[PDB]
Amino acid sequence: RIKKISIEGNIAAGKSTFVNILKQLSEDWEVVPEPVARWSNVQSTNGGNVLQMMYEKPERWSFTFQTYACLSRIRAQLASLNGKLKDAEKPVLFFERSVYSDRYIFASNLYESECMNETEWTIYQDWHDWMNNQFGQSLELDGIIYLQATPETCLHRIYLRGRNEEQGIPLEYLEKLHYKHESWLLHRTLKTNFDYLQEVPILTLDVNEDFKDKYESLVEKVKEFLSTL
Amino acid sequence: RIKKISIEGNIAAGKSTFVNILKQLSEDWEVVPEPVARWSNTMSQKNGGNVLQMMYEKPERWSFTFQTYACLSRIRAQLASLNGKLKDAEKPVLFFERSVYSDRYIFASNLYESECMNETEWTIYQDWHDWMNNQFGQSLELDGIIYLQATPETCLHRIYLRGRNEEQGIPLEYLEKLHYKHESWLLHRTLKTNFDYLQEVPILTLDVNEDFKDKYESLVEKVKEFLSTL
Ligand SMILES: Cc1ccc(NC(=O)c2ccc(CN3CCN(C)CC3)cc2)cc1Nc1nccc(-c2cccnc2)n1
Ligand SMILES: O=c1ccn([C@@H]2O[C@H](COP(=O)(O)OP(=O)(O)O)[C@@H](O)[C@H]2O)c(=O)[nH]1
Ligand SMILES: O=c1ccn([C@@H]2O[C@H](COP(=O)(O)OP(=O)(O)O)[C@@H](O)[C@H]2O)c(=O)[nH]1
Ligand SMILES: Nc1ccn([C@H]2C[C@H](O)[C@@H](COP(=O)(O)O)O2)c(=O)n1
Ligand SMILES: [Mg+2]
Repeated sequence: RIKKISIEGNIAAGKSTFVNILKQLSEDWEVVPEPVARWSNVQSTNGGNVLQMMYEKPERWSFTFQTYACLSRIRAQLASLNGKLKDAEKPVLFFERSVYSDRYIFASNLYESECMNETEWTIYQDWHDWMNNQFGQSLELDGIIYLQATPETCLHRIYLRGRNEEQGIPLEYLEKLHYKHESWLLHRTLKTNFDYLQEVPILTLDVNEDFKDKYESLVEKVKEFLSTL
Repeated sequence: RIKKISIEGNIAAGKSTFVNILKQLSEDWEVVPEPVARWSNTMSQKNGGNVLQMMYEKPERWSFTFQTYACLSRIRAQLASLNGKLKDAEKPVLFFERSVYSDRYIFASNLYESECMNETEWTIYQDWHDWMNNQFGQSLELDGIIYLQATPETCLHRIYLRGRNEEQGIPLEYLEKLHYKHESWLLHRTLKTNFDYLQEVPILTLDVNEDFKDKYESLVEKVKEFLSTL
């Protein structure tokens, strides 16, 4: 089977930018991008933007978004496992975010932020729990690449990307998710219902400096982490 | 193997009355109660109550949240029943109080048409339903459907006979809109579904208009009949 690697990080940290660098560095190295486009134009597998609806009235749409987001990821991630990489010697599938960061970082943060009531949040937890243990050892990650950046850098990279929905985001929101990231992957004190995660290796890279051209060091680091996997 | 039959019908038609009768008749006969119907009385049941109270309170906000949890519940209950006591029983039949297809094609459909679910809610629901079902519940495919036919008028009476105070509000107009949905689907079979096999699933239509609580003999004799013909 394929080594499943997850690239984690805050909003605008540099996930797609870095994951594209690695994507290009090898055949049998493939990527599973977060389906942000499906959330942008809700068309069935013209249509509304559920990423916008959530940022505009989070108290109204957080649960509906958080649900479609996770489901769209699950779908995509599975769909890739079946991809050409199946018939390819020594393969590596690089996932842009994971089912673990949807719940324990974003959805968790919204419930805490009072944008999901106890009921909304319980339903989501039971759904995520039940739904995830229906694959077994299928979507289990082999390793995690944490792309570390200040919530300050993120706010600036949000303002470079220039996606309308998120131009309203305050430092405080990024600051909240940052802390959640640090507790999950750096200090590793964020307990999850996924007991295997406890023994999963994490490579933490400080992607604060504009690595777009100065990325050789970052790539040397991934290649070493992957050998040890 | 276990034969899957679903009991379909409008509100207060007599589904829960019939699934109880059938349950008592055979050791080989097991029944799967509607999650909604239960909640119309342990976190899976605690959430149920909460969401159903909000559902009545403001259907414009909780239609998606409800039709979602109520359907995941159904899949979870039915997948659990398949691995139950019937597994090693000589000639087993599993009766389902309403199906995963009625949730979507009658109720969830009606709520999108009521404007209680917007287009974006509706797109996501249809997509969530298409996926959940094609992955997890591919076994929960039906062997047959027993339609419990009753005039919207009959149901309106049996809603009072029931007495659930929230239910006492339900207009005849609402029951008439749901009636025509059932009739188009199961009786005329003009209702188009995303599930291709439902074009050739056998349907026994029973006229539950007369009180069957005490004269259920013939009704069961026609079921016994239908079961052999699968
Ligand atoms: C369980 C429930 C409670 C209330 C409602 N609907 C309403 O209560 C309601 C109220 C007003 C309108 C019309 N009006 C349109 C315009 N907008 C702005 C307001 C509403 C429509 C529906 C649906 C449901 N949904 C539902 N879904 C599945 C099953 C059942 C159900 C209920 C009882 C017994 N058996 C099954 N019920
Ligand atoms: O070294 C870097 C990495 C990222 N970015 C910019 O930061 C924004 C967000 O990047 P990305 O989509 O990769 O972030 P993600 O949210 O996927 O982590 C984009 O405008 C990038 O060009 C940048 O200027 N320099
Ligand atoms: O032959 C019958 C069947 C049902 N009922 C009454 O109909 C009401 C609702 O029945 P049920 O719960 O079976 O309906 P469902 O909503 O499940 O279709 C209850 O008060 C029953 O006692 C009745 O009077 N006679
Ligand atoms: N469960 C999730 C997943 C993603 N997002 C948002 C954050 C971004 O605005 C976008 C995904 O792109 P990014 O790579 O910038 O995080 O969706 C969210 O709020 N909740
Ligand atoms: Mg992105």
